[PDB]
Formats: sequence, structure tokens, C-alpha cells
Amino acid sequence: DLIAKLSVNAGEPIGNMRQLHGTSGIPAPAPGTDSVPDILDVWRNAQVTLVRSYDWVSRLDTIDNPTSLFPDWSADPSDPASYNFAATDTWVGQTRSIGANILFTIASEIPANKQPARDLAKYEQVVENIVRHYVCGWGDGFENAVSHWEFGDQPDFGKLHFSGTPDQFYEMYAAAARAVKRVDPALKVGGPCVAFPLNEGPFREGFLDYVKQQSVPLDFLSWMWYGDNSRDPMDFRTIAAEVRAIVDKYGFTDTELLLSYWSMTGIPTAKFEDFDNAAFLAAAAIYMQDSEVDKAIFFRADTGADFHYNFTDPAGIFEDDGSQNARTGAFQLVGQTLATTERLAITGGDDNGFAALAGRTADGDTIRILISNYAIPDMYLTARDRDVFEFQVDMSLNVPPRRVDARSTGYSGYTLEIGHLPWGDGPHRVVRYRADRDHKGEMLDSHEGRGSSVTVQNKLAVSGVELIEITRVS
Repeated sequence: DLIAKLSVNAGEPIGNMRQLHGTSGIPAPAPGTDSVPDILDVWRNAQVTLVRSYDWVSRLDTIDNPTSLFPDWSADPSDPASYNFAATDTWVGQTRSIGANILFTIASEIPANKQPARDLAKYEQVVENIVRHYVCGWGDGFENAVSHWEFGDQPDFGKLHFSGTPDQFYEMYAAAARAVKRVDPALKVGGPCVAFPLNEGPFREGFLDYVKQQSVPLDFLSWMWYGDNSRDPMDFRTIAAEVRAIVDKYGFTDTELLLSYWSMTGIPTAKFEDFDNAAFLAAAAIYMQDSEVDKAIFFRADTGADFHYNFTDPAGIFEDDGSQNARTGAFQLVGQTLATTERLAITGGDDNGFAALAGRTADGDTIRILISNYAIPDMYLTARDRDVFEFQVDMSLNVPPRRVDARSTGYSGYTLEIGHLPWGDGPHRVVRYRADRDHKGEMLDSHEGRGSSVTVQNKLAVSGVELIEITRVS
């Protein structure tokens, strides 16, 4: 029995906690998409802070399409009646009602249609009034509902998401950026959602070169990463460092890095245990808290019901019927930890999958200590002959060298000493929540005590996630 030894100083912040708990997916029914469960309250309890809109039925299709935001491209682009906002309005309102911001992805109806825009001038006008609808109340719209506007989704994923040329993609990006900034310079615009971020190409170097040479705004560079071929929660930090270096190389030192998709698996035939995945995503969140990632979108916090490809994506962490499990439990405990504002020092975790993170709320009355015990499986600790991952859709991408020395320490439990509780030595409450092979994030036990220090110990086998919550008792 190997027992990890953790210590937290609860009385002094080391710095600000960074709110990286973004996600994508459909949280509740909307007109025309009413078959999905209502899980919006779970997003609220998880303290989701950012929602990518791409998986909604909220596409700006480049041909005529009833479900598109502009369904008839012959219609008057100045008339609100020409726009189809109803379902998107519902999802925007749902997202704002839980206090989350929106990353609105401007994209065609992938995969049914990936053609570029036929009429760039009209495309630009239509993008601008979509923005005005969600930012300036245009056409019975919202005020300041969408802070981030993304153009693109995996243009380098073969021709499966974009069938135009790179030049056509770049001009479309510039039109969208012009329209967003014309509505409100304070809005953030970016792209292109690189699918293969360690691969040179027209949508990495060629995209950065274009926005530089043509002086196009780029508030964030967006990209994706999945753990399919590593199962290593460290990957997101590793990739972000490399992306940061390439973006800086083009002079874009103020541009943020936005992780538009991240998941243990992104291959639609991937197989995994619920509890392994839960521990992975908690460890990944902890590791990327110290990284070049500035904003992150977990893929995907719903049932995986995909109304574009018309299947159930296994990356959807909820059960088909909306019910909960270890993944949804870990998702909530992570978000609650990331919602603290003052990060606290925790010492004794490691970089081989026993990840720990501590923080306290702004009012000082709640300490949260998040612990994931995750083990990279043995078969993923073998170095590859060649650091390229090949998969069927036949495609290939560059992957980082595997961390062959990152085998789990194999802890079976932990003891945790929290000192200097900030409200003093009076009454406090200790509550523990667990997501593992037997639990879905619910509370396991609790007690009340006194003193400015508290010691907590538990068995916590690999593939388990635990949240320790310490509160002042009134």
C-alpha cells in the first residue's frame, strides 16, 4: 500500500485560479432539436464558464438549408425575417442563464456541406448581423451575449470540413474578422481550429502568415487535441507549448491559445472504461492549469447525440438518456475546483497521473482540493517507432513522443494535511465527493470539527477522482 502525502496551505493564495472549464454540446432541447435530455442544471453545478456553439444546430451554411442561420441566400440580408435565430436563441439564453460565456463557431453544415462562400460580400453582411443579433440586440436579439467568435473547424482535416482552397478560407476569415470588429472592437475573433496542431500546413503556417501579412485581427489561435494514441493527460500542456512557440514566431505574442476540443478520445470508435476516462479528464484539467492554454473546451458534455453526423459520439460523457456516471461526476468536481478564484499551494502530487489542485472561493469560506489518481496504461508507455498516429475515417498526424517514464506511482490512497484555514480555528465542515467505478460524483461522507488544521485520508485506487471541500460553519 503506497500512500501519497499531500499538504495544502489554505491561508495564502499563490495566485489566481484560471477559469478553463469550457465545454461544447447541447445542454437541453430547443425548437427543432427537442429529443435531447435537459442536463443544463449539470452544467450549472459544474460551473461551466464557456460554451462552444459548434455542436448546436447553429451553422451558417454556405448553400441554402432550412436549419442554417441564413436559410435562403437570395433573401434580403438587412431583414431580420431572413435569419433563422430561434433554436440558437434558445441555446444562447440557456448558456447565459448559468453565467457562461459563448464561443460562437462560424461554420457551414459540416459534414453535409463544406463548400466555401459563393458571395463573399453578402456572407460578410450576414455574419455582421448575426453578431449584431447576439451582441447589440439586433432583430430582437441579445445584449453582449457572445464574447468570442471563432471562424473555422478542422480545415486541415482532409477536405472533410472545408472543400475550398486556403485562399478562400483566408478571405472568409478576414470577412468574419472585419464584421465582428465592426460591430464591437471589444469582441474577440480567432480561428482556425487546427485539427493537426503538430503538422505544418496551409492552416497553421499558411494561416498565421496570411493574417500577419494582411494585418487581420487574430485575438486567439484555436486548435484541438485528443488523447487517443497516448492516453496521457499531460498531452494538452505539451501541445500548447509547441503551438505557443509557432504563434509567437509570427509575432502574435498577445494572441491567446484556445483549445477548441480536448478529450481523452476523439475517434468515434474509441473504447474506454467510464472511470478511466473520468480520472483522465480530471488529471488533464489539473495539468493544463499550468500551461500555455488560455481557454479550453472539453469535448463534449452531453449525450453525444450529434445532429450533424447523425450518430451518438462516444466522446459525449453522459449516458444516452442523460443520466450520470463517473465522467459526469469528474466533470462537475473539476469545474467546481476551477471556479475558485484564489489558487492555493498543494505539494506532493506528481506528473505521472496523481494530480492535485487546490483553491478557495472569493468569500474565503470554501476550500476545494481536487485529486485524480490516473494511470497511463502499459501499452501506451512503449515508445513508437515513428511519432505519427495513423487512423481510419485513412489519415495521419504528428504526435509528441510518448512519456515512456510516466508510469503511475501506483498509490492506493492519500493523506492530506490542510493548515491555516483562513477563517481561523473555529467550527468547520469537511465533505468528500467521489467519482470512480462505484460513484458518480456524489458526496461520500462528511463531519464537523474545530481547529485551523485538518487531516483527511482515504483509499483512492487508480482511476478515481476525489474532491475534498472544507467550509466555515456559521
